[PDB]
Amino acid sequence: ISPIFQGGSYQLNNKSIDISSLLLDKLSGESQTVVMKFKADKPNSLQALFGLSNSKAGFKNNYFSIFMRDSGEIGVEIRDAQKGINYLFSRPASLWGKHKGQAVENTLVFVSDSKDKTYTMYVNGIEVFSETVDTFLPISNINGIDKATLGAVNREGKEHYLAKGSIDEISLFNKAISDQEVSTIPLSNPFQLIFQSGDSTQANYFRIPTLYTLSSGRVLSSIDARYGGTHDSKSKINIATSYSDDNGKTWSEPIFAMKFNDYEEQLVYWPRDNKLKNSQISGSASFIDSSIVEDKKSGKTILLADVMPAGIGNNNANKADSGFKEINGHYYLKLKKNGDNDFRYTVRENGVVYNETTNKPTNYTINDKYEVLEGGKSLTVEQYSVDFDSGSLRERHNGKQVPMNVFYKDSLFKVTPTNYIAMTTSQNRGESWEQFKLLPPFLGEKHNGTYLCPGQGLALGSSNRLIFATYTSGELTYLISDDSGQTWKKSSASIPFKNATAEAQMVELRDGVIRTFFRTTTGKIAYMTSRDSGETWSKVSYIDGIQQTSYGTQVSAIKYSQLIDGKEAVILSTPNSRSGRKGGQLVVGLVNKEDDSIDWKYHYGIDLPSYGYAYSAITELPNHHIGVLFEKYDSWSRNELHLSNVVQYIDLEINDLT
Ligand SMILES: O=S(=O)(O)[C@]1(CNC2CCCCC2)C[C@@H](O)[C@@H](O)C1
Repeated sequence: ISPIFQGGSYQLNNKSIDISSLLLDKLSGESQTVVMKFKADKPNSLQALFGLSNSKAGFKNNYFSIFMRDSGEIGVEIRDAQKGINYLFSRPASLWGKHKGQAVENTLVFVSDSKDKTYTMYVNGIEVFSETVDTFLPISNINGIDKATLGAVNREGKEHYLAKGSIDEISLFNKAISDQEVSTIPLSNPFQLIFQSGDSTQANYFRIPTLYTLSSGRVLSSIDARYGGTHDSKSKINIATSYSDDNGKTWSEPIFAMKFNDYEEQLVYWPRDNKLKNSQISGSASFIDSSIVEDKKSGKTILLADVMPAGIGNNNANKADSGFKEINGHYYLKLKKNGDNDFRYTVRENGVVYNETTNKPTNYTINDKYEVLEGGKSLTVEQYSVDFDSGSLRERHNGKQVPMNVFYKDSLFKVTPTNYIAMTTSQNRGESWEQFKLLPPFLGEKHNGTYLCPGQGLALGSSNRLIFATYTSGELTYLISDDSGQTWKKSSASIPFKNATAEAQMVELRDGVIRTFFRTTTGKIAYMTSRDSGETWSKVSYIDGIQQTSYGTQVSAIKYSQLIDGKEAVILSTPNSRSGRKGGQLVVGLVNKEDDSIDWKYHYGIDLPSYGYAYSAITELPNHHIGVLFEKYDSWSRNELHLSNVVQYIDLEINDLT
């Protein structure tokens, strides 16, 4: 089908453009598609890009509009007072503003389908909403429509929602074009997706990106594949990985590094309305917050993540219990059997389940996958699925049997309801991952596990030392291994906050000198330095010139391999904002060789100050470009929960930064 109207290069400079004569009498039938390529790098707070309205006195509420906000939100209104219909559909964080100093051409496709009674919006190749209604209102069947407008809506003769931006191309069709047809429309995206809705994970949501450049040149990424909306644990979340062998140009279909199967991997559209949006999968085990390092010694890749038993997250984890029992200098995983009121069991060497009241082995063992065996025979549990068919969240058995795991709700033997850290390794650079092992507790029997800092671990350049930053109340707790992650020791570093989410990332400034940058509750990013490969740590200082919110956001950090302005360089990625998670920046600092202080010299705005930027991952690609995988939305805001395909990847060169 050919367009019934096509036009382009319209400048919207706070003055609408009337295209009624060109468009109105071409509109026919009850189904329409609008295709629009547009730029808006300095949008007004709220502005219409396109409008069809009744401009007459008395009919102010009779119009169709496609509108955007300076927050990045896109949406439509479809309104007809006579019909008693006022439809508004939208999604936050759907737009790009600028990339590498140039306004981004967004590609918008809106489909109004009378046959299916469905309105669907795509932006930059991503479906941001699809809504079916009982009473369909065709966009050009609004009573008394007499104006077609760009850059405003004509209401009662006056310009409402005046726009600043440009419409490079606009086309309309008297048909609802298929999803297939939509896929053929060319895009001008400044970004790519590594993980995405409908991929191999079957998670509709993702959070907590990581990136790490391996010695082979392979670039590896990990992520929370989150099934029950974007909620932190408790939920169902797996850890997924993908890699690129061509400097980030293309990426492998994701596989899992850590997964549980007590609940089905379901691609679910999580409700965003105020009544149901806090619906949360409450009986599933999960993993959350991963971190990657490569070991030069063995060549193995190592990935850690937090582990949460069924129904457990940070909010309800038992804080006074590691989940392990100390018996003769060694730590053993505690287990509670169905029916008991105490944890009367432990898991000893070779997975033998021991009875603590009788100090005798049982006929039960735990295999490498933390699954329960009786007499060497695999026990099973029935898997759960979730649905909203009854109007609220339901979690129910689905008929399928899966191996019984001690992290599950339905297991005969269950671990302590608290948080743990696990580790897995890969011997083929992310092509497959081993079964995960639990790390031991580092701060005693009666202290819950520390929390992994998402992102990268640190491999020291001049030794075989590996360090993973973690945090808990009152300190950073660095985990240190000198034997390829076979054994770990802690190095504690006090910080001046209680109960902070002190997400920390490290860079090696020079041989044995580690600077750690971390999130606080002060509105400023902090740092500390070690000069002995992580054995001891300095007092805490703070970075000026960057602002965060009171609650803070993860900061990612790397040491760049090449000199910049003749100096060693570190690069930080963070939102720069005191208001919310937005205003994403890369900040380039040069190291003063005389005292290791850093002059934060260059700031690169990832996109508009008002557009979303939350958790982030950066890595120096093998060709010396910079890869950034980041949450392009406000992942703190309760208005921006459960958005799909907002974790995005871009490629930058150093010259773009400076
Ligand atoms: O120096 S490493 O710690 O081994 C690392 C890799 N640097 C290479 C060497 C220079 C070319 C590309 C990046 C930096 C971390 O951010 C990880 O991506 C791993």
